[PDB]
Amino acid sequence: MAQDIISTIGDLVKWIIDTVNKFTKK
Repeated sequence: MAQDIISTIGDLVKWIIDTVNKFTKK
């Protein structure tokens, strides 16, 4: 549960939030 939610949110940080910053470098 908590390690699977930390792993899932670190995967969204790595894929979705770093891709939102590949656009939003600025």
